[PDB]
Amino acid sequence: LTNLVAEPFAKLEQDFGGSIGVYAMDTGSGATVSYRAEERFPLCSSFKGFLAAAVLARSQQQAGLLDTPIRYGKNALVPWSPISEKYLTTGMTVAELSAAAVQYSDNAAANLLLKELGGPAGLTAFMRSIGDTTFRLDRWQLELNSAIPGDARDTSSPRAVTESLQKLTLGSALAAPQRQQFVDWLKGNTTGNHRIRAAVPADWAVGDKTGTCGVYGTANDYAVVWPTGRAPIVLAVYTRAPNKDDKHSEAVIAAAARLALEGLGVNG
Ligand SMILES: *C(=O)[C@@H](NC(=O)/C(=N/OC)c1csc(N)n1)[C@@H]1N=C(C(=O)O)C(=C)CS1
Repeated sequence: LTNLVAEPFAKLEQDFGGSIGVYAMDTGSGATVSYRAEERFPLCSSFKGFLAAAVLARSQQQAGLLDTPIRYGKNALVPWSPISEKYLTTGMTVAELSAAAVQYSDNAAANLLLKELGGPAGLTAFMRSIGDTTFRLDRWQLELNSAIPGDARDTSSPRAVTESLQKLTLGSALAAPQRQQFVDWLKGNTTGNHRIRAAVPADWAVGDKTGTCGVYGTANDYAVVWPTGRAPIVLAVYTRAPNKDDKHSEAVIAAAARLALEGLGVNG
């Protein structure tokens, strides 16, 4: 049931000038679309979705975790921290930091939460606990975005991303209240309008998390999509390119998502 219908991913990545990795699963039938799906691609900021899931998982044990106030100094602010910079003088709750990391890709919020979780190894440990043996986070922001060709640090594969996203949003990896909170955060993301969402009709529900490393044409998006009247689709689209100064392309991500949905026979 893999790649029942051929789609021109190769032409698309050749036009882009790099490599595109796609996994998409129709959770009703089990049909999948897979292109470079087991290759490693830099996570960039897309690790933050899993980070928020790991926070939610911990909150199942720690009742009051999500409402815990977190105060931070100016030294915690790193570039691209649009929410946390507005609450520097007040602090934010763990839940607010999680929402900011997911929905605005706030970099300082993610670093604060990563520290709370025991760093990159703690997030990696959470991913191992749900059966993901591919994911690895190795560094903190912003160093984790270096996207060096051939470097496995701070990478995963499109397939592992999609499988883990499925477990967390639709499967049993989170308890039901935490699962719906994770879905709600992803649905509220503001940074993905030109990526997977651009391939998804407006009348379908979608949640996603983006990543943009800033170098090596490296950017990504993963999403759960609820077409009306059929089972949800889970998919991941990751890109990279050989030269440091190669630009990423949102349009290539949207185009690859379109091809994935077409390959699954989902009418858009
Ligand atoms: C996650 O990917 C974060 N990306 C960045 O901080 C960088 N963006 O470059 C445009 C970066 C870090 S080091 C370097 N040379 N560049 C945040 N995530 C989002 C997203 O989710 O796409 C952004 C678009 C920018 S900030």
